[PDB]
Amino acid sequence: VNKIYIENHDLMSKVPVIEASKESTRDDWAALTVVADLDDIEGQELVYYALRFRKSNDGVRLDIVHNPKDTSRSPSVLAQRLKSREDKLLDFTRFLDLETALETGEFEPDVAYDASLANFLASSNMKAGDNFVILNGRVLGPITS
Ligand SMILES: CCCCCCCCCCCCOCCOCCOCCOCCOCCCCCOCCOCCO
Repeated sequence: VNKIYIENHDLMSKVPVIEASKESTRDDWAALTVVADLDDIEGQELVYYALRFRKSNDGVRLDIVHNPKDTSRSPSVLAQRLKSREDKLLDFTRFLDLETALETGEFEPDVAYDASLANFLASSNMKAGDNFVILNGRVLGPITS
């Protein structure tokens, strides 16, 4: 059950995270990962829905894995842009706010991060560009077009 979470600590340590509230209960806890291609509106839309879900459900730990189909730009670039605005993620009220968060910010590519992402996909039998979620170890998707 756990294996997806054990084999990918390096990746999962670097992605944007909204932790479960401290004041939330153990029974309200859930672990939701959204894996989506943030180069495209459909992937962005899925993350936006997940942000809205977390805003209203504060026992949820949400983390976000940018999973582009095209890797000409390092997958770590949008990841770092979003990571740099982690404290703002629950202040978003508008889809445009997420778009804006992804649009600018100069970051060196993280070569090790990119390799950890490729490894995560391979070992999870998913493809670059696929949009999916992991809920308490259950992988659901891909969610097609
Ligand atoms: C096409 C797909 C579109 C996707 C939309 C955007 C993606 C985000 C949406 C994903 C949401 C999926 O999950 C929804 C369910 O979660 C709702 C929030 O609730 C989380 C809580 O879940 C807890 C699960 O329950 C397990 C706890 C069991 C506890 C048992 O307690 C008994 C103890 O009692 C005796 C003790 O004295």
